[PDB]
Amino acid sequence: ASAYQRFEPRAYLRNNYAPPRGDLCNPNGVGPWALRCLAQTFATGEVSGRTLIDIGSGPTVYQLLSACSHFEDITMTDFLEVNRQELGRWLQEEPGAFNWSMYSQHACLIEGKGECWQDKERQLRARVKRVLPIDVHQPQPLGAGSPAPLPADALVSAFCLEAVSPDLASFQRALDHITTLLRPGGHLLLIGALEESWYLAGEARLTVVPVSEEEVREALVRSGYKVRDLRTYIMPAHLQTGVDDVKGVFFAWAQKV
Ligand SMILES: Nc1ncnc2c1ncn2[C@@H]1O[C@H](CSCC[C@H](N)C(=O)O)[C@@H](O)[C@H]1O
Ligand SMILES: O=S(=O)(c1ccc2c(c1)CN[C@@H](CF)C2)N1CCSCC1
Repeated sequence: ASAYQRFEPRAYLRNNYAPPRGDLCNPNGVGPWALRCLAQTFATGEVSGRTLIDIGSGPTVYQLLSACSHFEDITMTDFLEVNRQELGRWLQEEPGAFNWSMYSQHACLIEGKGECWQDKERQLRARVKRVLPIDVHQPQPLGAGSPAPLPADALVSAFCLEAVSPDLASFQRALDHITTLLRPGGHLLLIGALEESWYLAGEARLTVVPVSEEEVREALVRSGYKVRDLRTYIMPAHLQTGVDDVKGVFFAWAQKV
């Protein structure tokens, strides 16, 4: 976790959300695939509620585009204040925010409700009430009296756990830790890197725990969920760029029972 002090948000984004991994024009891309998982899961209108919490938001919002139209109270979090910062920048259309419009549009495109994308970036910005600091290794990630509405009706996390835990055991605990935040019967949308062990972010060189679809599932069950849906996307050769060594990406729709 010490390494996370050299984390460069602008380089993280550059490494992962700007072409090639960021080109949403090719259907076979990982961008389209991920946004599609989210779209379809929420489209089933089974993941509803008043509040929602996004764990380890980092400096990204794509993970919330389809969600934002289902929960009025959205809470975004992250360790690094540097990330909580970059988030704010886009939340207040401040100077030099990252441009997510291409992602916004591909959410609207995929959702097919004919929504204009400026309208989606509006609904999101509006529904995100707070950007809180968080530590998944803590038995109570947020803190004691967090401004966050608990328990949340739903959880969303992307590439967090496997990137902050040094091994499967650390990973499982971290999972159980955030699971506490989820109301019983609420939903979890977990995205992540399969069999990855490192990834760059400017100066920083972060360790990752290579995990598998079975390890991730077995661990989801172990944490107390009833695995609703679990998909795997194999990273094509053209999306390997030495910013990391990821093999594929996983999507999980879990339900705390
Ligand atoms: N102890 C901890 N608890 C929670 N998040 C942590 C953490 N230590 C580091 N992080 C954050 O976990 C993130 C991993 S990168 C993932 C960013 C974003 N979720 C995306 O979808 O791309 C970083 O933003 C990092 O700051
Ligand atoms: O699969 S991605 O290319 C992606 C997105 C983010 C990350 C990785 C990969 C791998 N390293 C993670 C840190 F360990 C961060 N994709 C980028 C476009 S939006 C959906 C996610």
